[PDB]
Amino acid sequence: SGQKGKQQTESKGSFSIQY
Repeated sequence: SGQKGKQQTESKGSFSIQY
């Protein structure tokens, strides 16, 4: 839950939740 990283449309971006 919370704010994730940069969720791209083309890719999933990176597995990291931003805090």
